[PDB]
Amino acid sequence: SKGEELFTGVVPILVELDGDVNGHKFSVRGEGEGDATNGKLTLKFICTTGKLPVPWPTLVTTLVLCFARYPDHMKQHDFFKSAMPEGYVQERTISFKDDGYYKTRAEVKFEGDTLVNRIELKGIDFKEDGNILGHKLEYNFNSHNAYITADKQKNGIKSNFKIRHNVEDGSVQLADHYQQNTPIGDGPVLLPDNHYLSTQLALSKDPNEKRDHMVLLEFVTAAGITLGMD
Repeated sequence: SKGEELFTGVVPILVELDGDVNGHKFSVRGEGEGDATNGKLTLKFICTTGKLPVPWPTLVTTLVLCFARYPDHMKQHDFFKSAMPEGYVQERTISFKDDGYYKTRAEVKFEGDTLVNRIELKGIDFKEDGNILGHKLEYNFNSHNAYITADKQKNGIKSNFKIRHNVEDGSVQLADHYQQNTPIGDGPVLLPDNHYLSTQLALSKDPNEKRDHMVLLEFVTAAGITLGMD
């Protein structure tokens, strides 16, 4: 359980994603750093294939929970850091209500000194004039709490949560997330108790950037476990 020692300082991050939504292929590369002591993520993502065929906020959850800030009375429930440096596989099914769904498989692991998140995404059954392919979502992201439960029969964790995307007309697009995480190596991992992760986000643009891009600042903090007289 010596994986949390790798996140004591600032760790560079590399994010690479290859996507295909209704045949529209695209690639996204992101770079930055994570500060798990504060639960802070600072990243800049670039669509290297030109124009992103999906809204940037719909990829936020796909584009490194090992940088969450776990309180001292909850370090024994940090599965993500315990699986490092070998890392873990993160698979998700994101079903957009009245629209298509994403299928993602990611490998979050250490490659040298850089935390790397390499993802393969596939989107199926999307409407060409819907909120996704039609670019009808606002460029923002609300605060959310993601409940984490343990999966002993898979030696990992699972989680299901609903992301509420703001639509430009005033409505809300629901994105039902179903997540599974399993370690890559064979070492011991910490199987947590029931808790949740609190996440806040700020999206912005780089004024000196001409490519399609997203500047991201994110805070992730763990909670839900009563401290007590500890």
